[PDB]
Amino acid sequence: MNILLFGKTGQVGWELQRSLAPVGNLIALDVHSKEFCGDFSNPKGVAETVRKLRPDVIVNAAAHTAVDKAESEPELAQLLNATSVEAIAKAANETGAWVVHYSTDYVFPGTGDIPWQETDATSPLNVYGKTKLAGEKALQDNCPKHLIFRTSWVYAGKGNNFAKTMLRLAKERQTLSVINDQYGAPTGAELLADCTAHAIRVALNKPEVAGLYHLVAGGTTTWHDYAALVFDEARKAGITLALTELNAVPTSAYPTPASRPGNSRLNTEKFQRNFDLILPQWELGVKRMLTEMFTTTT
Amino acid sequence: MNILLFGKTGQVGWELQRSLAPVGNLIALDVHSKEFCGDFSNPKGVAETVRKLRPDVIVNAAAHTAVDKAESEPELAQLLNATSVEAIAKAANETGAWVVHYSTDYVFPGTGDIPWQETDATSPLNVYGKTKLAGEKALQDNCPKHLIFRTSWVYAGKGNNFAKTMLRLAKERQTLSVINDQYGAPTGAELLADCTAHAIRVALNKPEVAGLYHLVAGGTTTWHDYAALVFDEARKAGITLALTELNAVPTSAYPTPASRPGNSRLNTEKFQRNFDLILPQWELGVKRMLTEMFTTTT
Ligand SMILES: [Mg+2]
Repeated sequence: MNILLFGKTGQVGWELQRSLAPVGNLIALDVHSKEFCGDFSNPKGVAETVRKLRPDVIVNAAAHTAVDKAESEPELAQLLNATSVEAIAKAANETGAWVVHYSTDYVFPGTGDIPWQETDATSPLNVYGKTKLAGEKALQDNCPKHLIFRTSWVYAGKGNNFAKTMLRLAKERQTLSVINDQYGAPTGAELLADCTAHAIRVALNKPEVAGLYHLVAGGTTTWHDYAALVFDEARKAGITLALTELNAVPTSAYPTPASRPGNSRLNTEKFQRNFDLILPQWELGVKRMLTEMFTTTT
Repeated sequence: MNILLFGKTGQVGWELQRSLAPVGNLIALDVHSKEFCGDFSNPKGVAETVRKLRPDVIVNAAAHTAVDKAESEPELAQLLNATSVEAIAKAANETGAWVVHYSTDYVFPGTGDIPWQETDATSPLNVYGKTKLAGEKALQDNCPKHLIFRTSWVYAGKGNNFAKTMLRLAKERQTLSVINDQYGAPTGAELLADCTAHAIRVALNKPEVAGLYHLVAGGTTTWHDYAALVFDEARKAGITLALTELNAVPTSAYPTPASRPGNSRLNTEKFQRNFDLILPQWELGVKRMLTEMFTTTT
């Protein structure tokens, strides 16, 4: 089988370059692909690239992911999260290709306690969540062979992440201010990429599994408890932290243009039973990525 | 499904901790496991641990892997590569568990040009290759639900590897001496771990796939051409190298106690058709691990 991956240098993309490699012949693109077009600002471009290669499977890990930035540029966000997705869907549905696509919990509003299911209604609180919804509906309406994985709080050890940004603060600052009222499960690019690889191989043999899935590491936490785990782990690894007091705070006190939900929790029972896969507790992934970060030599 | 992984902190083990995580409930052990025994010097210990947990799948990534050291300590090598493998096989075959086990091209002699198949005769040139053979025969004779993956020239980005060791030399030294007559395909722990995850899920639904497989990245190279690629890549990343002349050399000129083969090439058609998987060219894996090594920030 031939597989076409867009967004190869993103967090999830970099891990997909790895996970998809034994699944089939991988062509990995991004915006700077010279010999092929991987720029989602050119929907007809990405559409065309899809016709030029005829993949059995298209994995889209490209997206406009700057939530706040999206509010100011909802046209550019629409083009990346919706238009190009529709374009690639229509083109995919020509050869009967599968399309794997990543989406978000920002598709939902906010109601603490309750984890959202795929059978829940959607009302996006911000542009990013809105344009992503438009993309999944566009995929849903143009291509029956689809897998939509809604995820949240994504991190990877390659490049910038919450842990890193927070660790930079804990090295240089004395006291820190971090939210304790937004709830979710940090989900590793490792987990996303590997689940994707298994899900593809199920799908090719059981097309009935097509549809919408919630896909996140198990458990639930807040940015504050997430950060306390990062600091705890960094202390156990011999990283000294200027930080001596960790303070919890409400969301509102500090500006974010785009409304971020307080309840990002997702129920993932659907994914678990249809692919026969396990979704490990969120900490495992984060601890592993922290160990990799702290065990660098040269 | 429950999965039991021994050797979790080795090169392949560390990647298996990741790849096996969504496949089933993972219990990952190594020698220093306190609350469970993962020490292959205690064959009855590892046997017992296997009875205590009753896994559906046992993945053994533990082994005595110091080739030269093995010659001097063939008793310790025998205990780790053979005895404990037999012990875990017998214990596995009690509950009908699968056993995944890693082996080596050191099982074969040396005859340039020709890639070895699973239907080839074996005559191990050294103790490591000899004790590993004894382990695969012991697994083969005690446990019908087995997957043996013979691999070679294994590297990972976590911890020490050929690339790293060679890069350390190219930073500090002016001229280098490296073999150009031993042939094989460097195989990433990423590839081994991911193929293992897919192979397990095939095996559980088609037990007919049980058996011996050759499993290595595609293509073929020598340590010299491997090193020239590492240096080439390091030059393209802005790593300055004291090195200005790269010289090829025969194996013999410099001591290795244990005989290393000149022909480590392996034919992997068997694995490819039975699992419906791709085994990408060796360079891809190495370039990726080099990029990860060179793109470290803090
Ligand atoms: Mg990795």
